Amino acid sequence: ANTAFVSSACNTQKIPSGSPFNRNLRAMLADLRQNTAFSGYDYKTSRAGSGGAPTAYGRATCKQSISQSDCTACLSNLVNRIFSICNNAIGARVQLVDCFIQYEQRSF
Repeated sequence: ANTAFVSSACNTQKIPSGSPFNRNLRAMLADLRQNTAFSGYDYKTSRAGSGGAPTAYGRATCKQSISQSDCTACLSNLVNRIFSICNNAIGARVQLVDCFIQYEQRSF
């Protein structure tokens, strides 16, 4: 998939070192990545926090014109960069040419 970078908006506030929100966030993001191409190329999900971490609320979309396998390839690629693109923010939007991930500690 075209993985080239297009746009981002980041949260000015970052996830604390060792914070438990890292785990539910990434269980969350794992669902997006696994399930998006098979749930309409645009799909939302959420994971509750443990140990005082807020719920993680997520969204992922994919360019309707790419294959399902190609779509999970773009999302995996994006999950790999989104943490760099926004410096461990507690919230982020990142758009790649063929796919998009949003995540927040609040439903959106």
